Amino acid sequence: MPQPKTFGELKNLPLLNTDKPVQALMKIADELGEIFKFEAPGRVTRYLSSQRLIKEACDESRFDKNLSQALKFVRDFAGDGLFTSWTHEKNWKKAHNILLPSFSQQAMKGYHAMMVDIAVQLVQKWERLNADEHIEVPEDMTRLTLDTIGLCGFNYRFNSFYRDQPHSMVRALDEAMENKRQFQEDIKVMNDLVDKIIADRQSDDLLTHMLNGKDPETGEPLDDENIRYQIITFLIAGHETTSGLLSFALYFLVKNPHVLQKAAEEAARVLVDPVPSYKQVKQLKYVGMVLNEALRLWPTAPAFSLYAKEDTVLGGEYPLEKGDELMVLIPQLHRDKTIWGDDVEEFRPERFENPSAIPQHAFKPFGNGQRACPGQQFALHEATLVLGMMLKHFDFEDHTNYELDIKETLTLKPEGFVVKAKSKKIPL
Amino acid sequence: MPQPKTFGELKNLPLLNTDKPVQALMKIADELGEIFKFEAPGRVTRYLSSQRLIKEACDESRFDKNLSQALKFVRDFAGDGLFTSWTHEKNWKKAHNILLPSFSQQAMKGYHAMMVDIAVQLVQKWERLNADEHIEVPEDMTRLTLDTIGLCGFNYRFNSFYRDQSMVRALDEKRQFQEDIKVMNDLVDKIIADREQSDDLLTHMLNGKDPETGEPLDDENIRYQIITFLIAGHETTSGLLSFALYFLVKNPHVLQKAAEEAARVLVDPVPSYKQVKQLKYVGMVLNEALRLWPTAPAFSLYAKEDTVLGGEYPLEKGDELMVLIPQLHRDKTIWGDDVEEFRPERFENPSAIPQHAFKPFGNGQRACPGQQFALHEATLVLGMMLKHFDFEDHTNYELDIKETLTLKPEGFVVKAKSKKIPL
Amino acid sequence: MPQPKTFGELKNLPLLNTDKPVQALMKIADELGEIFKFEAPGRVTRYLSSQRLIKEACDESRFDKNLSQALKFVRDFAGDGLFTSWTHEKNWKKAHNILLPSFSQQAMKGYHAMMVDIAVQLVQKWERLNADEHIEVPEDMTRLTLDTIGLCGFNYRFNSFYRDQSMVRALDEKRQFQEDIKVMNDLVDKIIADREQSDDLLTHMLNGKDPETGEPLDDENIRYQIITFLIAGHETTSGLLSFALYFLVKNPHVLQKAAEEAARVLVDPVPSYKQVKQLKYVGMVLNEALRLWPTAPAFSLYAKEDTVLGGEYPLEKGDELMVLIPQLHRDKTIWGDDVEEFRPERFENPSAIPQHAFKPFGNGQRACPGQQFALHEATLVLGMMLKHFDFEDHTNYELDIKETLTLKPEGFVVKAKSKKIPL
Amino acid sequence: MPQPKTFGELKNLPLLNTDKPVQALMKIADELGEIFKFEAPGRVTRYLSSQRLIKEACDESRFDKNLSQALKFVRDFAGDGLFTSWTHEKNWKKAHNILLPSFSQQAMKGYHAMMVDIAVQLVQKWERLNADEHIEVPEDMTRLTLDTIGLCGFNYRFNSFYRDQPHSMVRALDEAMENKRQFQEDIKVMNDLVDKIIADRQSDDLLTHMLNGKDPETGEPLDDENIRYQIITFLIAGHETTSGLLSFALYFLVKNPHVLQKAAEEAARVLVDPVPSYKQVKQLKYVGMVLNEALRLWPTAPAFSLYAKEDTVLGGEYPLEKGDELMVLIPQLHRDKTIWGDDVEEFRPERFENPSAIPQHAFKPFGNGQRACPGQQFALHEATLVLGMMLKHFDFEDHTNYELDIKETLTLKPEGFVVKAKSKKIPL
Ligand code: HEM
Ligand code: HEM
Ligand code: HEM
Ligand code: HEM
Repeated sequence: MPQPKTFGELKNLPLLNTDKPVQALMKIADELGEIFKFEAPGRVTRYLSSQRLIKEACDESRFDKNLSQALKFVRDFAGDGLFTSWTHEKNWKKAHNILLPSFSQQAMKGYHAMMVDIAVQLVQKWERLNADEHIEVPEDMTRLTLDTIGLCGFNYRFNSFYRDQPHSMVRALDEAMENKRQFQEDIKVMNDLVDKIIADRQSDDLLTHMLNGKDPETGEPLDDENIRYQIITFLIAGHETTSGLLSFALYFLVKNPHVLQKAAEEAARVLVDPVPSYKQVKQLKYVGMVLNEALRLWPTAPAFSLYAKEDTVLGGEYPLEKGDELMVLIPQLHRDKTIWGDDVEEFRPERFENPSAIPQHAFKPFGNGQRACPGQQFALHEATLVLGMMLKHFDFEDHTNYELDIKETLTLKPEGFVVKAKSKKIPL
Repeated sequence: MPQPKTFGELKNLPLLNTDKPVQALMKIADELGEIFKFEAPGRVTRYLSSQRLIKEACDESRFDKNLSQALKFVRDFAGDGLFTSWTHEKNWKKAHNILLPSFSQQAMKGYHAMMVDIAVQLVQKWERLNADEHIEVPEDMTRLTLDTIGLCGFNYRFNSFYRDQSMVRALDEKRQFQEDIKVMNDLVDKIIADREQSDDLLTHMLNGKDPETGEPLDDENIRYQIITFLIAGHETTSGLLSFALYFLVKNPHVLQKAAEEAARVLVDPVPSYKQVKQLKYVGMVLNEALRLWPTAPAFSLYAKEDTVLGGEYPLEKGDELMVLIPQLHRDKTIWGDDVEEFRPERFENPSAIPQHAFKPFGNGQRACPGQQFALHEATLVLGMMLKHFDFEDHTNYELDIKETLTLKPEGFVVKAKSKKIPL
Repeated sequence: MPQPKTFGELKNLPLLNTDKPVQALMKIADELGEIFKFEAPGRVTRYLSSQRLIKEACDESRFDKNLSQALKFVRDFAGDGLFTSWTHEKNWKKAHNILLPSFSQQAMKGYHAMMVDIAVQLVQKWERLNADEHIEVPEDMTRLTLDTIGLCGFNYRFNSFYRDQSMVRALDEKRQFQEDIKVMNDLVDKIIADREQSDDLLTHMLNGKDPETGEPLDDENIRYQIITFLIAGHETTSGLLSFALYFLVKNPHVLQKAAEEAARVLVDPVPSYKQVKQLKYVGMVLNEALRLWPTAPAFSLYAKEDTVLGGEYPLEKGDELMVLIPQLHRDKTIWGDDVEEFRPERFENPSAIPQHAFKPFGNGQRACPGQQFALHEATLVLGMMLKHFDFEDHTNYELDIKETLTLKPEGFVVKAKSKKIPL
Repeated sequence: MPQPKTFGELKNLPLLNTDKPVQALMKIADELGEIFKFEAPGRVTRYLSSQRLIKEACDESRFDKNLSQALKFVRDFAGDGLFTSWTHEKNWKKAHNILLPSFSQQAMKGYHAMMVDIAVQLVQKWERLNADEHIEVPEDMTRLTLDTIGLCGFNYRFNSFYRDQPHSMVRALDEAMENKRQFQEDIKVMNDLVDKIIADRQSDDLLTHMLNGKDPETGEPLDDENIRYQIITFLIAGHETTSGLLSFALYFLVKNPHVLQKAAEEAARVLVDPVPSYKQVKQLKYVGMVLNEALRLWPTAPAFSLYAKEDTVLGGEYPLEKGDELMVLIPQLHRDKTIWGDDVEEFRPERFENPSAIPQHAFKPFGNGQRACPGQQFALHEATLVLGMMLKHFDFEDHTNYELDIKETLTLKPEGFVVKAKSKKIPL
């Protein structure tokens, strides 16, 4: 089995002593192919890149979600919330069942108004810029997605558009990625706030399903503690990933003017009213295609981890023992030439025009099976709404001829991406 | 709404009583513009010609595929195959899901060797001609496309190049009709039953389960699909290669540029898969031929709900539209004034073309699943043709377009002078 | 002439070496009465506190505006703008004539829509606060007044409500000083040049000719004026709204009467121009806040010729006076004994107030040209604030007045409970 | 173009068959707005009320002074004096140039002593009234302004304070506004007197500049005939208007006690000496403001007339032909809500505290351009002196709660206005 360069008894570990580890891993996958071994002192895992192998790995009878080293550390503040629990922990399935209805079409129609509230603040911010001011794209996308999950999820206003300096969580994430005292202080700040939000609470949100909801299976509700973990979890899982998507999407649009014009024409033809309706967002088919293609190239939660439930042979060549770990490297999956063609690096939303044409397990920016993203429709609805509005209301210019530079935390975002927006002066 | 001349109680119907109805309709569209009412007794439709209205018609939340009068009559032998089924029929979505990945640009790798088998038969036929002899172009292209689907579709050899000449008899229209259906069914069902693995669509159909329902196609629907492959993707592809060759002979600087690409790219005795992907200019030539004469030149839609077309024309749920593709492809606000000229360079960058402006393969989920297959076949064959011969428009052919459910240049003949490059 | 305590060769100067000089001076005025000599090395002035002497000081044939020590130092960045120019400078009278009609109560009709834009931003900020959260009052009023002049003054958006936080750095005082001046000039001169018509003061400046000289302002003086608008009429107006809100929370029957007017008058989702003109009681509240804490609390004068003040105090040509406005506004022979009470009803009829008794906007031709602007803005915003929220003095705030060249209640915080009335 | 009610072939003419025609016209302007057409048999004119249109009308390149019907008739006794001549008549410009110096600061300082002479007689008259006697305000103001122009202008004492019955001119004016024989007799009386005053004449007056003055332009003096017309003209133009102003001003003061007290305090603080000095009068800023505000509401020469010099379009909507007439209705101009605010009817001298705030052409109680009042500084100086003295020496009481009733001749005055004066016993 292929294996990248080693560092004495550190084995491969220093390979990840970089700002950009997922990107380093993508480059190792390009030289070594569909599978390689990665050793650190005291652990091994295998990185998977081809649809052929990833599809077997997605077989829930053979493999289950693993918590990677990263996630194990995140668990210090995310506890047994959905993202950082084991499938077999009682609280995974309980919360999974309680939370599914929170992502129901009925509920999505409920959130639409609050999504529009934050989307409007974003569009007003940009209308109000002076001539030759520019926009800090990920910084503004982050303000939006944080406010949106704050408001839709627990009726709480972060008021990000009213601030330069933010509301701890990002400092907790970086440490996981004196240090002890800070970390503890950060966990505490997150906890009191959230626990205070919980204690204090009649609203159209995720916190409500959690307060008034019983798991049909066990008949038990979530206790207040798992509730806070769930709240912490929405903010870590369902905000920066969405932010990155919108930033990558705008980037690809400004780099591909013909794609921009198709999406813009769609937004003008479809978004006929001063504010978008739920139904109008569902009509933005091409914008949806742009977002999927952005996700294909730069899936913003770019890896997930698995363990073998039993001894098993992968692909008919690589035997695994019970407990062995696998990592799915999503961006390499999404660049599998045998699936997508040889032009995998080009940005072509029309790959998704006829979606049944995409083979099973070839496109996985939202994970797999019962452990896949529950926030998928929410995130796509938000992103489609916001992008539609952006393209309806402004022309965009890549005034610096920005060079793609991708910052890695748990998630991916293009750092320093800036554009200028020229208002079409269409009333909001 | 504009409307062409009427015939008392027959309304507009006698206008379609002609050998060339799509061409009649293009001419009407020239006179009346982007939209006209067409009325017949019992029924009404609206013909659309501008990108401006057609782009709304292509909105899948507002419009869905309709089976035209012609398609309703093809359904007697094509059944609930993909071409002649309604989107809401359970078998549409099942066959769609099962069949669609096996038509990827990537799936062509498995069909490539078989396409080459027939393409080599075509080239040899032409090398073996004596000096005064000429090529009957659509007759030989139909030989090729038919054998190519037979072979790629179900590992069956029509052996059209060993022959001069019942399915075609059926497309015409009421008792011989029953017997025509009979031969196709006996033939196709025997094959299905006879069938062990091949590199064909039938293999994939038998081994195929729909992700949604978890069901396979039943043997009968599978029969309908094979019939449909031939009805849908042999004559259209044949027409395309024939139109393409016509335009090339009529535009010798264009022919010379395509022949140069062919010679520069097709360096091996037979073309590889990657080499075909590299015939950029030949691809542009084919797209331009499709712009001017899309070989399935119309498709029908119905309004899913009450809606308004272009801010002007109210339609009610169930109201019909016909997209007149050759007129759309002549829309001057999209293409510029020179719409009648053959200029492959319009496709220098295919992504420069506006959404819903170029639609020779129809629309959305009801678009042609065989698009990449047809283009891979046409590019390979046309590449080989340009590599191996020079062509002469020896009669100075006068374009005459015959209409069935598809379009082809009837009587188009050429001479080929072999360049003597071996296979 | 009475005179406060001296410090050897430093005379009275060390008395001003304090965070709160105007407040120090009020306290001195309490001890010494209507007039005192204030001496520093090299210079002398006389501080006036009674309406009886101030009314003679306001006689324009006998006294003219003087640039104080503080204003002489502001002139390094404010230049020959209106605030920091001598009356006899050609540019004073030119700018005065050009600018003054564009500040009519009537000219506010054109600024009204822009004032509402910022006022709506203020209200939304507050509606969007979570339940335990509080408002930093002078910080938010400064956000509002600054953005309002930016927008009404030069169609420029400071976007202060999208921010937490170099001009203010300059008012403080000698090398960073040069760079502070630099940013303001680059910024303002670019705008002037960039500039097509807007509803702003800059438009009027560019199109404006002085009736007397027939001249326009030059681009540089125009730069000085824009700078001056912000130095003169953002902090004073900010201080006013903040003091007004302080007094309202400290006097809940007064707040309730103002809130009742607001609710009765502001019947539409946003206020119209006429409706603001109709907030009589809110206007009275603002005037009473200005009586107690006039936010530009002093102005300086010099004797145009030898003259005698109040039959007692000979002054020579060029001798200086300072009008201590908060003391004048506490003159018991004009106002009665209750001068420390907040009573808007003193302004039931503003014309009942004796000439030169109430002077928060200075005097004669050198008075504040932005008076109606400031009051229109303050009345509109305070009307909206009272319409949309109840206010709670949640810390039982202890008035602490910070002094720059203007006065504001530092650290003043409140909670707002939304009344849930839509915009 | 709006037009008030008609009377058959009399058109609008009977509208002016009233004692109070300017006031009738003001009420028509309130219903019809900034411009209306007024037809009489054989003539048309357009009445103007808004600052917007009046400012164009004041453009001397487009419009020149017209003699209205009234002025044409007055011309029967005022001849080609300044007030009733055409701009292009040789004698207008000649006399205009000769007379300008007669209104020079140097000359105004000259007149001050004679103004004080008559002002003193006015104040003595009132000191000498018995308890509970009252004052006939316009009758006394008229006695003052006639004596003042008599004495300052041509060293002639009308001695109005020594009489009940007056010194013909008013009978000549009324007729213009057996009849023939009287009119002729009146013209004659005015003429002999004046011509006698001229023949008979070493003095500090207007008659002197006229006798010893040459027009710098033509080098010609005024002949004795135009001199008499000029003398007649000072008495018709610069006496009743000034009288009306002082009467309106006192009226507004007694109706607005807070304004009275401000003006009175100013008069006591400023007029420190037994008789006012020239410089002290110039210091009466608030009294000046009171007079301007009186003039704003009730301009005592309330209309002037113009003709279009060439075809021209007024305001971009009303085309005019050469010779077309306009009337400026000054009191309506002065009530233009778009200029002054909605409280235009209130008496607020502080409108004038910061005079540069008044827009161009919004305030025109002294006419326009080269045809504006030359007696403006004289009239304001006189009125300011007299009002200051009145407010210095007496308290005033509106003992009858007088109801405003405005008599119209060429000019406006409040008829029957009476007050009681209580002496402050301050030595004169
Ligand atoms: C485009 C934006 C998003 C992307 C690309 C994304 C991607 C993913 C992926 C790949 C996983 C699987 C992780 C693993 O296997 O270890 C996941 C899980 C999860 N995500 Fe999302 N996500 C997005 C938005 C959201 C949003 C908006 C929410 C909340 C509303 C959310 C909440 C969650 C939760 C709770 C889990 C854990 C699910 C479970 O195991 O029960 N995500 N996400
Ligand atoms: C140049 C060649 C071709 C052209 C111009 C063409 C054109 C089209 C058009 C316009 C439609 C939409 C019809 C409608 O909306 O009613 C369609 C559908 C279809 N075509 Fe093609 N076609 C071509 C080649 C092929 C080939 C090679 C195959 C199969 C091997 C094929 C199979 C089909 C099928 C099954 C449908 C129905 C799809 C569905 O509705 O699910 N076609 N074609
Ligand atoms: C409540 C708010 C305000 C207060 C209390 C205030 C107070 C004053 C005072 C006391 C002066 C006279 C200074 C002196 O004699 O040295 C003055 C002058 C001035 N103010 Fe205001 N002001 C206010 C608002 C404004 C606004 C909104 C503007 C402009 C938009 C403005 C522009 C000016 C200017 C340019 C001068 C100098 C005028 C000259 O001398 O020609 N002020 N102000
Ligand atoms: C407040 C009192 C006065 C008012 C309101 C007043 C008003 C006016 C007005 C409006 C005109 C222009 C008439 C027109 O355009 O047809 C005028 C002209 C004239 N006035 Fe005055 N006036 C006053 C006092 C005086 C006095 C005191 C004198 C003499 C000393 C005087 C002498 C004249 C003369 C000679 C003209 C004609 C000027 C010319 O066209 O050359 N007026 N007056």
